[PDB]
Amino acid sequence: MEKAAVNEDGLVIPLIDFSKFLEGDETLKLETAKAILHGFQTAGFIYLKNIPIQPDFREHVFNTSAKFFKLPKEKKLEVGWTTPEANRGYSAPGREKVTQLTDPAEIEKAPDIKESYEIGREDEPGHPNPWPAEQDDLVGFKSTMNNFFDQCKALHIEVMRAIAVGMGIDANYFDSFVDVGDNILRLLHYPAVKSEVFKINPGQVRAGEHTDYGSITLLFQDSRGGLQVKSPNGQFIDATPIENTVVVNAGDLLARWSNDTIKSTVHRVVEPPKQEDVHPPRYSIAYFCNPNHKSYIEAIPGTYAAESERKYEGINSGKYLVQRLAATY
Ligand SMILES: O=C(O)CCC(=O)C(=O)O
Ligand code: NI
Repeated sequence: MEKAAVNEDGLVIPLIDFSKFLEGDETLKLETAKAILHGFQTAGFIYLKNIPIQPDFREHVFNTSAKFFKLPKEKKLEVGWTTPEANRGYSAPGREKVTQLTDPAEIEKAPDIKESYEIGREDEPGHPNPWPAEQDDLVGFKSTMNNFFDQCKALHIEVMRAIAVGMGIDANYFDSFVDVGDNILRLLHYPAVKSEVFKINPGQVRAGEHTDYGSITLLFQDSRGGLQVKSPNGQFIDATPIENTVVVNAGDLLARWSNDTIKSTVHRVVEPPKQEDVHPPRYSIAYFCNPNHKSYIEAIPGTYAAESERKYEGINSGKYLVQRLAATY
C-alpha cells in the first residue's frame, strides 16, 4: 500500500492503485477492494491513482472546460438552466438583490465564488443538455464532454464492483442498480480572487460545506488546492492535490444504502493553502454518480446481521434525489 494521501486528526484518506483492482489476480484484487472499502467506511474519501482515464485526455477535458468558462457571461447564460428543475447547463450562484422593499430581516447578506456547467446523459426525454455553439475554441466541446461522461460512467461501475468485492458479495451486485447512468458531470470554475477578499470577509469560501447527495462522486482537481474534508474530530483537513489522481467520496444515498457502514463526509473548498496576492483560477470536475431513478434503495445485504439492525426505511432513488435537489433549486 501507498502512503496515505491524508493522515491528520484521525482522518486517514488512503492512496490506492486502482489498476491493482482492475488487473490483479483474485487475491490482489480482493486486497485492493478491501482497502477501497475501508477508506469509504472510515474517511468516506479515497484517492485513486492509475485509473483507466488517460492523463493527456484529462488535461484536454480541463482545457476544454476553461475555454467554455472564458466565454462572455451573456454567451454562458445562453446555455443556462431551461427551468429550475432542469439540473442541466450553466449556473452561477447569485446573492439576492437589495431593493427599497428589502426589510432589515432580509439584510443578512456570501455565495460560493464559483460557476458551473452540468451535463447529464444524452438519452433522457424531457432533460436535454444545452450545448454551446460549436465555434472557434468550442469546436469539439460536445464530443469531448460526452466522451469524458462515458469514461466516468465506466469508472463508476468499477468503483461499485470494488465495493461489492470488498463487502464479500457478488462482484456485479450494483450493475443493475446503476446501469442507466443517471449521473451528472459538473464542470467547475472558481475565478481568480484576491486573498484580501478572505481577510475582509469572514467565512467567505469557494464552495460551502456540504455532503454530496448521491452514491459516489468522482472528483478531478487541478493543482491549486483548497479542498478540505472534515475529520472525525470536527476539523477541516486539506485534501492536497496529487498529480494524476481522482478523489472519490461517498454520498448520502450510499451512506443510507450501506446502512451507515459507509460514510458521507462533510467537505468544502476554501482559499488555497498558498500565500499569494491573487489566487489564480481553480478548475475541478465532479462526476456525481447515482443509482437508476427507478431503483428502490434498501440496506445492502451484509450491512445488517438482522432485521432490527436496519436503520432506514426503503426509498426510491429518483424521488430522494429530486427531494434533495428541489430544496437546492
Ligand atoms: O471543487 C471541488 O473540489 C469540490 C466540489 C464539490 O464538492 C461539489 O461540487 O460537490
Ligand atoms: Ni461535494
